[PDB]
Amino acid sequence: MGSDGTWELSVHVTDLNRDVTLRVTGEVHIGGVMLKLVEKLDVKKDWSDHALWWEKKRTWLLKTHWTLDKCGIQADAKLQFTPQHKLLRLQLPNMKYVKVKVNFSDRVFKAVSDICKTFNIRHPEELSLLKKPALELEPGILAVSQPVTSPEILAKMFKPQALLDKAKTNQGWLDSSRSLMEQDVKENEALLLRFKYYSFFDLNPKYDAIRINQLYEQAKWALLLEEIECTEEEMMMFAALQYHINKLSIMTSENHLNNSDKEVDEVDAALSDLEITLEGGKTSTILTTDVNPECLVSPRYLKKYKSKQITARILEAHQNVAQMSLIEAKMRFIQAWQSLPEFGITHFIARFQGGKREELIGIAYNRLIRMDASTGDAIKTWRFSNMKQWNVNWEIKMVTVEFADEVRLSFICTEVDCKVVHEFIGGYIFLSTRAKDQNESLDEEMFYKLTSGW
Repeated sequence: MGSDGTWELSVHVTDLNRDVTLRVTGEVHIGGVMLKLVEKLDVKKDWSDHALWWEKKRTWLLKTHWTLDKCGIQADAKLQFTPQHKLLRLQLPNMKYVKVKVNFSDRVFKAVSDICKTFNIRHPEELSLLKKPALELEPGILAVSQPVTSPEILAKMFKPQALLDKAKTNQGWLDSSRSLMEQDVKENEALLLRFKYYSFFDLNPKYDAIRINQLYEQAKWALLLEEIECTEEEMMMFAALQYHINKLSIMTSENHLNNSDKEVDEVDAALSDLEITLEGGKTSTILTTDVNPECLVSPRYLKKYKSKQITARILEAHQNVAQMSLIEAKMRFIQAWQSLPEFGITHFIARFQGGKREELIGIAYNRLIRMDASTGDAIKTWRFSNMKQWNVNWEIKMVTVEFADEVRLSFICTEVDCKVVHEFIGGYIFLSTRAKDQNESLDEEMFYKLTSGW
């Protein structure tokens, strides 16, 4: 900082790996820096996607009419001039990777909205991006389910986790109110695109073939990898449904589009009623199946039981699903998943009053739960419908939720879990407003003040 009020600002151009220095004052505008930068470099290059980034303060400087002073920029500031759009790999719930070049300066809520728009997935507010602890798009392909490649694959990615370790993964949910650039996400990193909240608004087969498919896939993989538990009976039905879904997905039909439902009798191989005998319903529409349990159930079932027996059990369950349309079957899979005892709870490591060890705070669409970190058993439950407000003490990382009856719930998390938990609470409140909404357009402003307005 010179006596004449001027100083030299250093700017690193990221895709050129050149450093540029400019003499400025506090009254120089952001846009003035940009123009001087482009002028000084003197290169026949398209700069129009480049923006100023301030690493130390983790903030983009996008308002060209603001002075350096207003931005709080002083003599010791090191800036970058960098493309706003950068490569990102998204792993979808169907476990496939899609490459996208997204705006690293947009708030993640907006990025997720734009991603979901181009993938034809309604209600982006239900999904988000999660840090990990390549499919080429074809028309409507994101609606098309595929069976797992081989039982060998499934076995290798089957690595059962203690609940405590599953809970720690939830530290990775991105802050929906900040950009990718601000959250240590690097170019070409892989992030998971996942259904984050377990309240699915207006799941409608007419419009939601891709949405329903990816939700079904999320459920299917959670079950096959035993991230959520079900009974034997339930597993055999999940297996029968996947079998039916897989068969319809790959059998050629009269339908010209992937983004659409498929009836059993529309399948090219389907036999019409009365075709084999004037006695309809005497023999099934699909006369032959090739049920093989090896890709239909979790590998634990294979260890436990002979495949002959599992085959028989799946065929028994299959009798109930043989007439379902493709999307009907996916919906029934999702509904069975929704009915599971542990469905829809997101767990965080937390400490509670009286506790001698780490426990879990469970968050569901309608309730908060104090839970045992080893068994996952509910110790105590508080209902969102009674919630008045909550507090976060950022110094001791304590969340305090105030209910009617002057009931109070307090718990302590890591700093990162506090931020994630806070957004989950605001987020579920935001989702609960959708039924009454007379506007019907996504209300991102209400989401933003519910999760980062204070």
